[PDB]
Amino acid sequence: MRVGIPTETKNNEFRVAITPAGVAELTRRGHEVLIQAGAGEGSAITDADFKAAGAQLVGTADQVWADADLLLKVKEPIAAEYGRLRHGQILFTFLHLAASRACTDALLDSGTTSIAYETVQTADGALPLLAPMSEVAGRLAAQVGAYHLMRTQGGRGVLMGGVPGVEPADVVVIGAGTAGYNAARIANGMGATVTVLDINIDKLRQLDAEFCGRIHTRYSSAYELEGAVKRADLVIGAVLVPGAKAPKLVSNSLVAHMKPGAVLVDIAINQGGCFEGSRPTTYDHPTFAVHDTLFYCVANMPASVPKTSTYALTNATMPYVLELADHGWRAACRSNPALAKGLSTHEGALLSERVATDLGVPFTEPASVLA
Amino acid sequence: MRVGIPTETKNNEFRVAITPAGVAELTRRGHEVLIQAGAGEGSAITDADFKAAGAQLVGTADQVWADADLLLKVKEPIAAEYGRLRHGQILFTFLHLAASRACTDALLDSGTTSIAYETVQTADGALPLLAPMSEVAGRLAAQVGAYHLMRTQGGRGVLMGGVPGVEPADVVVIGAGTAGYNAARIANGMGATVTVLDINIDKLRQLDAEFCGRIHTRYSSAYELEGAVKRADLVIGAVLVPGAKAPKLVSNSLVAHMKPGAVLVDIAINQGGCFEGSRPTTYDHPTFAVHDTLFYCVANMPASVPKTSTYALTNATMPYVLELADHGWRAACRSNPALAKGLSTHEGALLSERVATDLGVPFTEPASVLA
Amino acid sequence: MRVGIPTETKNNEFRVAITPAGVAELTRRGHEVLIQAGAGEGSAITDADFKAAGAQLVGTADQVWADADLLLKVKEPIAAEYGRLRHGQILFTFLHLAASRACTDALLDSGTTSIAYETVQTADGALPLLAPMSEVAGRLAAQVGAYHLMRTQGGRGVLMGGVPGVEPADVVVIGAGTAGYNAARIANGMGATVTVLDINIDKLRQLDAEFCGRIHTRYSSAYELEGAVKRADLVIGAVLVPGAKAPKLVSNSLVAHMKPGAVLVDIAINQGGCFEGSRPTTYDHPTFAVHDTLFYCVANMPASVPKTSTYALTNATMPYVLELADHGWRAACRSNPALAKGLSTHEGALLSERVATDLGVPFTEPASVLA
Amino acid sequence: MRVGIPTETKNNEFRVAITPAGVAELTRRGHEVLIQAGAGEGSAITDADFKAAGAQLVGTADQVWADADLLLKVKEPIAAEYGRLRHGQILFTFLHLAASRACTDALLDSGTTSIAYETVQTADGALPLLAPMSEVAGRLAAQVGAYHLMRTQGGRGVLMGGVPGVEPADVVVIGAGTAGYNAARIANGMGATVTVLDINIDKLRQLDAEFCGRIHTRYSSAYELEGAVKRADLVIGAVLVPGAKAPKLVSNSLVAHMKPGAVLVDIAINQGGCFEGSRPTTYDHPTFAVHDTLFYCVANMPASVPKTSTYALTNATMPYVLELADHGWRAACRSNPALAKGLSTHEGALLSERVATDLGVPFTEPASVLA
Ligand SMILES: NC(=O)C1=CN([C@@H]2O[C@H](COP(=O)(O)OP(=O)(O)OC[C@H]3O[C@@H](n4cnc5c(N)ncnc54)[C@H](O)[C@@H]3O)[C@@H](O)[C@H]2O)C=CC1
Ligand SMILES: NC(=O)C1=CN([C@@H]2O[C@H](COP(=O)(O)OP(=O)(O)OC[C@H]3O[C@@H](n4cnc5c(N)ncnc54)[C@H](O)[C@@H]3O)[C@@H](O)[C@H]2O)C=CC1
Ligand SMILES: NC(=O)C1=CN([C@@H]2O[C@H](COP(=O)(O)OP(=O)(O)OC[C@H]3O[C@@H](n4cnc5c(N)ncnc54)[C@H](O)[C@@H]3O)[C@@H](O)[C@H]2O)C=CC1
Ligand SMILES: NC(=O)C1=CN([C@@H]2O[C@H](COP(=O)(O)OP(=O)(O)OC[C@H]3O[C@@H](n4cnc5c(N)ncnc54)[C@H](O)[C@@H]3O)[C@@H](O)[C@H]2O)C=CC1
Repeated sequence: MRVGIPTETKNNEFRVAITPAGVAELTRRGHEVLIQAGAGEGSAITDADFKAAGAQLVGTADQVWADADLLLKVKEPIAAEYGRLRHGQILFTFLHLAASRACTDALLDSGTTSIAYETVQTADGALPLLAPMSEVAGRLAAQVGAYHLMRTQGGRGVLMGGVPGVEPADVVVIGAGTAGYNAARIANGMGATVTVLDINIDKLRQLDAEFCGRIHTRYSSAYELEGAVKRADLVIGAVLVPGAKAPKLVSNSLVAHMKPGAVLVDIAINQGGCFEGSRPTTYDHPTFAVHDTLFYCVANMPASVPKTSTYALTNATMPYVLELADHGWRAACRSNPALAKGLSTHEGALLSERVATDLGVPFTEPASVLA
Repeated sequence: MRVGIPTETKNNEFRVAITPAGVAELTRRGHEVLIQAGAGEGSAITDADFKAAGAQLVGTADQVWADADLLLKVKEPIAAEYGRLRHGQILFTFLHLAASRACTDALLDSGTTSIAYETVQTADGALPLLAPMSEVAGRLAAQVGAYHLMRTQGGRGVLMGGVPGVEPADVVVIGAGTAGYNAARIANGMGATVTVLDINIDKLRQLDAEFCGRIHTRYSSAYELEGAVKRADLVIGAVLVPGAKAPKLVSNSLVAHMKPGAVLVDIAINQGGCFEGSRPTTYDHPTFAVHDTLFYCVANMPASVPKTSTYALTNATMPYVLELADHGWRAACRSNPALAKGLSTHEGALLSERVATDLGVPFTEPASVLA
Repeated sequence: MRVGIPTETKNNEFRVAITPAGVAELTRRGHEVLIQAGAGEGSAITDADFKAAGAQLVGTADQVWADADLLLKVKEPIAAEYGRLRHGQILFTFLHLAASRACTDALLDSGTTSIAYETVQTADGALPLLAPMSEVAGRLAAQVGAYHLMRTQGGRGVLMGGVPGVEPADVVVIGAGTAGYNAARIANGMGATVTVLDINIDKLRQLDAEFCGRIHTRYSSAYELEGAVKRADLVIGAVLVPGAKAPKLVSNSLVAHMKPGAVLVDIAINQGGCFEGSRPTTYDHPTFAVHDTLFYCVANMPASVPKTSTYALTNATMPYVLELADHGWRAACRSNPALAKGLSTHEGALLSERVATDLGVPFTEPASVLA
Repeated sequence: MRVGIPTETKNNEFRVAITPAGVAELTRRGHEVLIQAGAGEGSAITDADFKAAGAQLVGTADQVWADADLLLKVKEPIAAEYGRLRHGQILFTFLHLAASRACTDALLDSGTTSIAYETVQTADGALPLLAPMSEVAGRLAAQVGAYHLMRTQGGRGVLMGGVPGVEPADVVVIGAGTAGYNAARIANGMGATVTVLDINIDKLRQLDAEFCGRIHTRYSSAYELEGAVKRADLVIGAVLVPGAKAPKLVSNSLVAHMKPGAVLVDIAINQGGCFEGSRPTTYDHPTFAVHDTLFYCVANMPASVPKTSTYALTNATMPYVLELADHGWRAACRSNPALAKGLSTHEGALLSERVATDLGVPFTEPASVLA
């Protein structure tokens, strides 16, 4: 089949959905790869590098979309991409539908087959394609939090790890999953006092073991959450129920009680945000004021470190890309229950139950379109 | 005596040279404290907080300078402050004269007694007043380096500590002193691969012990330095001979061989900078391009975290402030050889030998004006 | 000469001032060793073990004191021992005179040569004979603090290191010296949140390095001390100016603001105690209430672990014992400036300056009785 | 339904089975909560705090028992509570029936529905309601062991972590589960030399990884066990087969070979004890001599740190409490196989197989009374 990779068009989205090695593996298996010129330049993969690997370098975005049977993107389609979505085409990318009705509508109306990176889930309930992006996001969250805590950035003017004799930043991380563990670890590495909350005690028990008590763990009860946030120089929001709109855990009213110049980073923004006052920002304009605090809500965080994130992503996605290309979406999903869990849309039907309940929209069973 | 503390006027300089507790201790010992209104507002010390402690809150900068017997600043005097410097007044602040002729000339022409925070040196050769600022600078260097390595900041687009399976940033720190140790430690905390160079093997042996080999140490030979730099995603410049103009260790020619998008942070900028292509920058305009790299050269780095740095600084300086105010500069310097080593100017005479050799200007013996 | 070691008679004092190996080394050098029967039974050194090594096992305490030229004790003489002190005898033991007038008076009236373990001081200002006892005391402080924080002991009923999800004990250690470093280290080992204060920034910088920021360090300003204490579940008092009465750093008024059931351990009790409400307690009756808190003030803490402390002590003291016995106090002190600094009393003369100022009693120069 | 929480009456039992937040969540779901006055005072939850949350504060224990449909306790019923057990009432608490026939008899004769915290078991075989109590018990075991090792407590008089130059305590932990891992970790934190034995090599492999070899691991063969114990200053007994009477692993005969003053802490005492010579003690009288050793056998260890343990417990139990209250025991157990595994007694029938074999008493299948 034809596998197409367009240039990413989201704000400051420098990643790409495939690397030369993946292009070379596709063409070894007798597949046709088409790639928009420049598509990899943000990740420092040239058109030449792609050409060498076996790719057909095309001049226009509209051509890739129209030709490609399997389409590989990093981010969700945006407004100007809605007109590109076809029928009988397989879209494989991050989707975050629970967070956007306007996007979900487009995939349904065009009737395209779509599977979502972020809902591919292995038997043990782990999400192996979101994982490395959560990894990148958690780590960015800490340094980005550190940076915006500088007075010069409008923030409070506390240094992350203090210096001997002078107290370090107080960091609160909500969620002990991949993103939250990774944020806590970097922030702790910067010398910050870190507290992680979660409703899953096992997650905290893991964190208690790994850092031998150096990262504080609190059960995410209303009482403990409120107290932590009221105290925090920096709050990082990192919760998730797989493929569901984030719950609202930090109210605007709570934010009014916070230290002036506190920074809040809502990693969960891509799935709705878990702060009441969050709204999607972009790398160009990353922050906005709420009360006396600074909010940071970039939905494509990994985008600023494409050398790292492009390879982190594609290391994980390729085995799944190969199976789609080799066997087609129906057979691939039939042979892989983890791939199947990612099925989002097919011919005007929404195949995720969770996303159907969050949007208030008709759900149809996945196993029903797999026979 | 009268002890005056003006508002800082350097770019984004949010620090102050005294805190309430210091004001309170001065007034217990029967001293008169005068403070420019707003002088502490950047460090979140109100005029009221200062009032409460025993300070006379004055409306203008020109009055403090004119009244104050002992004058306490954080940074060196700048152009618009040159007209404030008097005779028979003691100036106590960061000076960095080896790096500025125009500043040094002003102190000599005004005929003012000046001691420099950064050349106060104990018996073991440590600089206990520079120390905490080096601590803050080192730690800022790492996070600031992390931030500017993001593609969105023009940098290379590598994440500091990578993510599992994908290589972390390569960080090279030149100098194993206070700043460099602290830079290495935060950088290493962020998951970066860190290499520290120094011409003092002892310093590296300390670093090798503390992190049990996790921070790489290389003897700063021409060979090892050039190889480290050529390989680095981020170079942090942190060298010092006490009170002397920095040596030029990284040539512009070397920088041309570096990875495009590499960031270079010259902590040593305040003492001339140890990169050949360095020039003083500010928090407003922190970075300039040199070849295909990005340079960061802020001479007052600690300014962005006054909540941390103001207290770090004043924790250290007060015991010395008290001795100056209690006994006057001549007796204080006679009783404290560590205070003495800070003597810079008195009545048109330059009293530091090193600063005299770096500027090519007449040196006069300190012990000669102390009798 | 004759070297005598009495049984310790202080409350629960299970230590002894010599071990078999030390007895054996004394007798090799042609010295006569006399030891009160049972003197080592608390440290599990039998009369037989002592016999075997070369000691004359004597039946009574009064005989040892009367015969012995050099007398080796662990603790200071107590009331019933005051009648034992002779002229021309060298007493070598812990003294803590700055804290007891009635003890100091006894040494002056008896006219005895006395050197104090705890004021023997090397060139770098370290106290190598107090050191290991501070080590034992610091480590005891943490576990003893842990134990008395249990509700069943009257304390607050918080567990030292919490458990995942639930906050650990908040421990505040005042002083970053030997005792305080060791207290902080064990406490932190137990999972407690530890904060160390000190007026010597260097000491905190060492602590910040060693535990890589995991033990919090605060500069011991009035502001920071009061805030730490008000917050602490357990405060450990560990300050010292060599051989001087402890300064009073925690007032009774402050203690009234503390969490009910907080425990306070004043390691410094032996030198006066650094808590205002402290008074010497014993192992039998270790704790008294002050306000809604519980105080622990045992002046001979190491006594409860003689198997550890006896050898810790004697490991350190022997080289000094040998020099005393070999050359006599006058020649030994002339050849060792570190031994010299321990001189306390000789023939009715108080030879420590600091102890003279704390007691308000006539001081006489050490070097004057060494010629 | 009515959910009742009596005051705990066991020796020094300061915990409570519910906290305000849990009371508030129950009353939100339309349930009636009754709480014996004073029931929470040991955990510092006032009657007022409970009232505010929505609880009906009742004066007497007999009323709660009689009214409550779901009854929440921390510990097992004791002699004076046997007369309180009703029919058609759900008891939810720690039970430890394999260890007490007299208790098991009462639940059977009264015919009460009972589920046990300690046998609630998730699919992966983990016991999530015992877990946090094992956590608390392990950590207490180490400090309690440290304390009783002091000479003054009758113990051997070795300090846990020694001091430089002098050997630390030798600690042997039998069982690498939750309690044993937590004991080893605290003891290691105190500087003790720790050895953990287990018949499950994976458990030891986990411990070998976490502490990177610093905690010694030995396969719990007869040979290795004997040798460790013979050498130990402190032995902590921490084994378990879920809901079964502990195996006897340390014979009285072995104890005769041990160092005099050695302390043995049998955490497993609540399930019979794994030391041959153990017998239930209480916080009032915690220890008894066996041979030349000191045994410590408190069955309600977590009781002395109720601030920690009450919240540790209820954090875990509440989700299960809510399900019982919402749906009743039959439906709740039907929807939750982990809840179901806790079923102990119903209408005169013993529903645990393990407890039936240990007691030698008729077992009846759980699934049989769930239809
Ligand atoms: N902005 C960006 O560029 C990126 C955002 N993300 C987002 O980060 C979020 C976290 O992702 P992961 O860490 O992989 O998920 P995860 O499942 O690894 O972690 C989420 C954790 O939050 C906890 N949690 C759920 N509900 C909670 C509540 N009410 N209170 C407290 N804790 C709660 C869960 O127990 C879970 O462990 C996701 O929403 C993901 O979409 C991920 C990558 C990049
Ligand atoms: N930008 C800012 O805001 C601040 C800048 N600084 C600057 O940071 C610099 C370093 O300060 P500290 O770490 O306190 O000094 P330090 O003395 O602690 O460390 C400097 C180290 O550089 C080493 N060094 C000297 N010559 C060298 C050579 N040719 N090659 C390799 N290594 C060499 C020395 O051996 C020494 O260990 C100073 O120039 C200081 O003024 C300090 C504080 C703030
Ligand atoms: N109860 C017992 O059985 C024992 C008690 N001790 C006592 O422990 C105390 C501490 O001993 P070490 O740790 O060896 O002394 P050290 O000299 O190692 O440490 C004392 C520390 O307290 C600091 N300090 C002094 N004044 C201060 C102030 N105003 N505020 C804050 N910090 C201040 C010093 O800078 C020093 O670092 C001594 O009084 C000693 O006699 C020692 C052994 C046993
Ligand atoms: N006294 C108190 O207050 C408390 C007592 N406990 C008791 O602590 C005990 C341990 O509990 P957990 O650590 O949660 O159980 P666990 O299952 O986490 O740990 C027990 C470990 O012992 C090992 N083991 C079993 N048989 C063995 C044998 N013959 N030789 C060597 N190792 C063996 C198992 O492999 C298991 O890993 C339980 O009996 C529990 O009831 C728990 C909490 C409080």
